[PDB]
Amino acid sequence: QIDGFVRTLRARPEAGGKVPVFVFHPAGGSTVVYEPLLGRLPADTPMYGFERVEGSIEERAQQYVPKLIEMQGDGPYVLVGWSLGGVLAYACAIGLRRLGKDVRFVGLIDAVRAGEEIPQTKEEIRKRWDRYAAFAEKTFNTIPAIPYEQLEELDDEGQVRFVLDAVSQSGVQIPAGIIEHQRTSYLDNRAIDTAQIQPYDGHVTLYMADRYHDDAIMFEPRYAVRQPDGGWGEYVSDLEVVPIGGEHIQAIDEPIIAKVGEHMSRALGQIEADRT
Ligand SMILES: COc1ccc(OC)c(-c2ccc(-c3cn(CCc4ccc(C(=O)N(C)C)cc4)nn3)cn2)c1
Repeated sequence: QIDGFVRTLRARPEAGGKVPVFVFHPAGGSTVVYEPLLGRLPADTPMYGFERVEGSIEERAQQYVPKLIEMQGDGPYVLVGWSLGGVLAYACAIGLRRLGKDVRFVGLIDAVRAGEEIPQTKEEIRKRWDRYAAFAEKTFNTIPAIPYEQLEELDDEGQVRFVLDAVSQSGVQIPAGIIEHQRTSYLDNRAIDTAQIQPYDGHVTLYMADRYHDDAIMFEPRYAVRQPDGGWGEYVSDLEVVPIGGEHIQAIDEPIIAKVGEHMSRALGQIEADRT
């Protein structure tokens, strides 16, 4: 049921059967979030979830892609993801295409670019932690002037490690389980900011919510603004958008996921017909 980083949501038949849907985890979550979607897909559609691994987006896809090929060989490949999972799906599609594999569907569930690029600068690191520090005041009581000089030369992992170490040495002992949920959620979402998105030659459906929910905007304000194409237009010539309304956070759940599943079911149906 769990094999390394692959979760079986519905096992494919022993031989033959329908084309599997590969789904990819969101930041801070498992691919159990795709069970509602599975319920809205055709009967006996296999689904395998790719769970968290370490590295940049590119390094994560470098681990996923060999496993995908082990499982599905030449294709067809159907790759689907919400949130971070959308970025991982796309990154895998890129890698699979470089290897000559047949990617037939990429389904992005409101995986939408920030309205402006996240600067990778010392100034931005300073500004970000000042914002977070001010919020943390209202939470677990005056933070001492952030030691920016150490902070600004660290990656996202080291930033969080430095801050967690400051908290620890200041007296507050956080349960490891809370540290882990918060830490991975934070870092896995931040990994997106420096994703090296390449142009893709195949079909992508973007299921487009109306807006990012407030917590995402508090995490990163530049998510307050989004473009109609979610930033994908310049990368994807064959881009279809399915408007689904609502907020990013709700896109993965009933009732909105019914709209995603209904559309994606037709795409899967066409793929299955074509295989004759
Ligand atoms: C850097 O280069 C590029 C080039 C092109 C791109 O797309 C065309 C993108 C790109 C793509 C997709 C996304 C993206 C972000 N997210 C989820 C974000 C989130 C979700 C929940 C939360 C939360 O609530 N908390 C509490 C942390 C906080 C943040 N999904 N897709 C971002 N950038 C990036």
